[PDB]
Parts: sequence; C-alpha cells; structure tokens
Amino acid sequence: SHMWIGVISLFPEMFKAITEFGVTGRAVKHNLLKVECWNPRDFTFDKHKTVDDRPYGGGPGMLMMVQPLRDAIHTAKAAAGEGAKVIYLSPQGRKLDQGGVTELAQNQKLILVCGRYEGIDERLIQTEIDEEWSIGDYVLTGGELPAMTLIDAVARFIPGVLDSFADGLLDCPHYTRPEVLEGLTVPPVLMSGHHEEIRKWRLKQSLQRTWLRRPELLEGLALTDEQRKLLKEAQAEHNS
Amino acid sequence: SHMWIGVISLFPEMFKAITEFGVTGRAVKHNLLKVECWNPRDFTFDKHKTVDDRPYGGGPGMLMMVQPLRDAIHTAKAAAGEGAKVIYLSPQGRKLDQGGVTELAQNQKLILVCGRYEGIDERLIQTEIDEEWSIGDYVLTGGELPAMTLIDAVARFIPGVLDSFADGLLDCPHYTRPEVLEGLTVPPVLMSGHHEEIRKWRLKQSLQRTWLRRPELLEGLALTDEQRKLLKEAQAEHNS
Ligand SMILES: Nc1ncnc2c1ncn2[C@@H]1O[C@H](C[C@@H](N)CC[C@H](N)C(=O)O)[C@@H](O)[C@H]1O
Ligand SMILES: Nc1ncnc2c1ncn2[C@@H]1O[C@H](C[C@@H](N)CC[C@H](N)C(=O)O)[C@@H](O)[C@H]1O
Repeated sequence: SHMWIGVISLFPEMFKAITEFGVTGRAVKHNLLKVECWNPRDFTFDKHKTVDDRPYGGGPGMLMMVQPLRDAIHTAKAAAGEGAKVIYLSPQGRKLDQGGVTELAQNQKLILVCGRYEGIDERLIQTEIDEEWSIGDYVLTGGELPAMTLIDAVARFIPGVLDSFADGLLDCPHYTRPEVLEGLTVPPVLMSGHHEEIRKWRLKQSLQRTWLRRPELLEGLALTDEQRKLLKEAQAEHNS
Repeated sequence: SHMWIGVISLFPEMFKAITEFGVTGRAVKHNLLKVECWNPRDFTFDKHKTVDDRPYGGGPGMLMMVQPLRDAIHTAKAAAGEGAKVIYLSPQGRKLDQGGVTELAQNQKLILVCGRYEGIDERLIQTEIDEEWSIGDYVLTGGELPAMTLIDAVARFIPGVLDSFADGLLDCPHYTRPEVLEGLTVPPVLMSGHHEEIRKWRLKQSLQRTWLRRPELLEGLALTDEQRKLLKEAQAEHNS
C-alpha cells in the first residue's frame, strides 16, 4: 500500500533529507510514499514575499503570517481531496510514541503543517488543524524536523519499505564481526546456532534493559508467563 | 560563544536540512555553530565499500559494519581533540527533554553517532560511546533525524542564534492579523496595550493549557504564588 503526505513549509528543500536518502528515499523513488510540498512564500503578494507578522500583545518574536499560510493549507487540502487529516507539529501537541505512530500509519493521506518563528495563529489551529502532535518535550526552531520524524516513523509501516517499543520493550543488544573486539567477546549463545536459546536470550536482554533503563515502561505491560520468568531470572542475576 | 558538532553518518548530505536553512543555517554560516561530518563509507577498503554486516545469532536485519564505523569515530575524536562527549542516538537512550537539552548545550564539543539498519555493535557502545540519547519513544530508520533534532534544540542556546518547557509550562496561544478570522476574534486584552494584564493573561493561558493537556507536567513544578492563583482561577472558570 501507499501513503501520501502533503507538507506546508517555508523550507521545503529540508525534506530532501528523507526523500533522497536511505530507506525513506527508496520508498519515495518507488512510489510507496509520496511527499508533496507547498511553501507559504509562494502564496504572498507583496514585493518582498513577507511570511511573518507581529504578535498582538507585543513581546518578542514573530508569528507566521496568516494569509500566505492559510492559502497554502487550502491548496494542500484541495490536492489531498477527501479524508486527509491535517496535523500541526507543535510541542503543545500529543507526544509521539510508537502507539501514536501506529495510529497515524492507519491514514492513507496526511497533511503536515510546519511552524517557524514563534508558531502560528491560534485561530488557524481551531479552523484548519485536526490534530496537534509533538515529537517530544523540547523546543525546536521549526516543524520540519518533527514532520520528517513523523514521516520516517510511519513510513516504516508501509509494506515493502523495509524493535524497541514494538512489544513495549527496548531492543536487545546486537553483535557483528569481529568475534572479539577490544577484549570483549560476543556472547557464546549467539554463536551456538541454537535458535530457541537465542530467542530466549534476546527476550531476557530486552526485559533486563527495559527494567534497568525504563522501568516505567514495564509497568504498562502485561507480560507473558515466559516474559515474567525471564525478567525474574534477570533481576535475580542482577542481585547476585 | 560557539559549538562544534562532529557527526558520523552514512548520509551526511541529510545535514543540509539544518546547515543550509533557517535559524540553524544562519548559525552555521556565521560560524556560531560548526558541523563536521565523517562517513563510514569513506573508511571501507573493499571494492564495494561495504558498510553493513550480519548479526551473530541470525534473525533478520543487518548491523553497521564495525571496522568502517570504528575508524570514522576515531577520526572524529582526533579532530574534536580533548573534552568531546561522544553520543550515540538510540531509542534505548535517555529520552531527550528540555532539561536534557540544557545539559547538552553546556558542551562546547559533541560527536554524534548516527546508526542505520538495526543499529551498531553493542561493544562499540561500551568502548566508544559516552552517552546514549533518544529523541522519543518511537523507532526511526536512522539516527540522522534524531541528531539534527538534538543539534537544533541545543543551537537555540548559542548566544546570537535567535517557550514551552522553558519554565516547565506549555506556551500560551499567539495571535496576529487579522483582528477577526472566520468570526474568531483576538482576545481584547491583547489589543489593550496593558502590559501587566497581558503578562498575566499569557501566564494563566500557559497554566490552563498545561493543566488540560499535560497535567503530569504540572506535578513536577513548584508554582509561584501568582502561578497558583492564576491556575486556580483558570480551573474555576473551566468548572463554571
Ligand atoms: N517538539 C516539537 N514537536 C513538534 N513541533 C515542534 C516542536 N518544537 C518545535 N516545533 C515546531 O517549531 C515551530 C517553531 C517553534 N520555535 C515555536 C515554539 C512555540 N513558541 C512553543 O514553545 O510552543 C513550532 O511552530 C512547531 O511547528
Ligand atoms: N527514537 C530514536 N532516537 C534516537 N535515535 C534513533 C531513534 N530511533 C531510531 N534511531 C536511530 O536509528 C538507527 C537505526 C534503527 N532502525 C535501529 C533501531 C533498533 N533496532 C532499536 O529498536 O533500538 C538507530 O541505530 C538509531 O541511531
């Protein structure tokens, strides 16, 4: 299947980072993922193509100018046609996690609005935006990196395009050549050829790492009997 | 002051998204921020410049090949000289938040290692990496977008380069022209010219929004007396 993403951005060339390189670049070249961009600057009418505006109430910073941004959004909505969810990237939005990625990946079309400066007029959020999403509790200069983050995370769910959080757990450690690196050996179980011992080792590692690093993640999980056993074993070894 | 960031990446051209555009692009052009990249592919010796390798233990996926990546890291460390903290971007790392951004922005030099495929050998993390950092609880195809996210967030703290989370709170809504948009008016207080009423309105909005959207964030805060009062007022209005 295929996903279409419309993007509204003052810096559409930023999106080459995902459309020209790696797994996502190959998805775009093979038409599994389509990304189309509209730039508010192209919707300005004044001589200097002004895309910012002063905030009412004074104070510092500038906002994106309403008219060019609104017009861009309307053009993208017309292109997307029916059924396209419009998302504004913002640190005030729903914090993205793998559950949220799986929800978003159920959409065949999304339009992603990328802010710049201090953001966008609150009434455009009310009138044009369906959902606000954050990539994390930190502030960036623009919504393009968050949009690309979202695109990359969802694109991994597109069939044909290709884990931590997959089953709620951090990933296990991985090893490749050489067998010994600075005196550190690959765990012998991984060279044993024993698929079931390997499976159990990787799962116990994931449990152990999640417990030590992110114990709060473990709370939200309903572990299988095997997972409970392997976790107890890891905790007992840690104590020992 | 100035920050130097060394990056290890198979796709260094991705970083044009931050070095050529917007506030971060201007920081780079003005030498406030320097980003230097090393590509493991340039450290290969075989005819086809192989940069991946098979994981011990079978199963799917590939890892970054150890030797080219190790060699790249060593070249970057030599360039950074003394005092450079080496960070691996990974969903198994410390989850980035504004507190973590402020900590990271205290470094004059960082080297950021970007994984691809299923990641990197665990022993390289032990032998070469100082800290592991995640941008969020979701899985991406590569560490370049996370690295750029980190770079952008920290660059905002570089003097001369230029909020939500700043004082622990979500940002207030902002408004710009026109005064009426699809029947929605700018709050009159913001046109009143009264700086103190405006200050209080924006703070009460931040409190209200944080309470409604992210009540867990409010718990971690020690509110001022004024903030407690404004929050109580907002809650009373919400009830009314
Ligand atoms: N964590 C984030 N998640 C999603 N988008 C973000 C994030 N941080 C910044 N942005 C984008 O960057 C744009 C410009 C920001 N400097 C505005 C920040 C705004 N003053 C705030 O603190 O909420 C915002 O309009 C968003 O589109
Ligand atoms: N949330 C994230 N934060 C930081 N780096 C990430 C994140 N997600 C993916 N990456 C980078 O993307 C690379 C390739 C990933 N597909 C590997 C994921 C690994 N299998 C895991 O689940 O932990 C990783 O080596 C990281 O460098």
